[PDB]
Amino acid sequence: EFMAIERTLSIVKPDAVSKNHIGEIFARFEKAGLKIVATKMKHLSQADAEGFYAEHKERGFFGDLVAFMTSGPVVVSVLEGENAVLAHREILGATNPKEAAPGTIRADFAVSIDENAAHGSDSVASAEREIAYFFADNEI
Amino acid sequence: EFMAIERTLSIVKPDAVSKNHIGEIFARFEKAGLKIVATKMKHLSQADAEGFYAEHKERGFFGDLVAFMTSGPVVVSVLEGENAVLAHREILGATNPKEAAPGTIRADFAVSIDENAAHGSDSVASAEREIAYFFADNEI
Repeated sequence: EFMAIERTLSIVKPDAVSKNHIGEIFARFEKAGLKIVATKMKHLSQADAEGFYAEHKERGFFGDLVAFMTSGPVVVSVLEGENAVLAHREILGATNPKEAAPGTIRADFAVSIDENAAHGSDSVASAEREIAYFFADNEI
Repeated sequence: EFMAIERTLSIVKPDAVSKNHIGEIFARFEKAGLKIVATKMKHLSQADAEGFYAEHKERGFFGDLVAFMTSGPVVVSVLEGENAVLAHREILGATNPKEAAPGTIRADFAVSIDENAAHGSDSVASAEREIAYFFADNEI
């Protein structure tokens, strides 16, 4: 092979979970060569959401963020493949559905940046943190 | 509504998990009106498999069954919708891929009855048992 095989965290956010887009979104991962090496549907508690987005507790958007990310069940998943992080974010599209490319998850399943269907790790380093927060290594 | 809303257990068996058909299979559930109200990828231990298929421990096929169902990771999921049990089994098709209808999961993702891509509860009563074996009720 050619690119390092990486692991990245996926969260199908509550909007997309309530609109039954899990399989569809999953399929797009799989189609693009990413493998699902862990996954679980979870109802986040406030403490769950806060702890995960701890890095932004002092931020303006934090409160609304936490309320949304706990408004309904999410699916957290670990994807794995060559160049996983960057290639995940390419399937998702820009964080803002307005700015996102055609045929991306953010373009087809999300309307606003407040509720953008999916979370992807933006870095290998954060992917390591973000993955370790939701999954024991045994669980993968 | 018209039919009782039921809950049924889904296992994407290891063949289909290794061939990256989760999203695709999930999508077919969702498309057909079934909602995923719980799910997790799990590597079954022998004791896991045996305990779940306990009803057939004295059967000829049991050993091969257990070895397959523990040969790779599976996804266990709880589906919910009107007439969930019977409508699940309709999307899956006949347990035997040979006898299964076009456009069913067993037809498109499975070759033999030994490795038939997916498990579905065949009854409301078993669905209650099968669901309670893999999921705490909190978890749903």
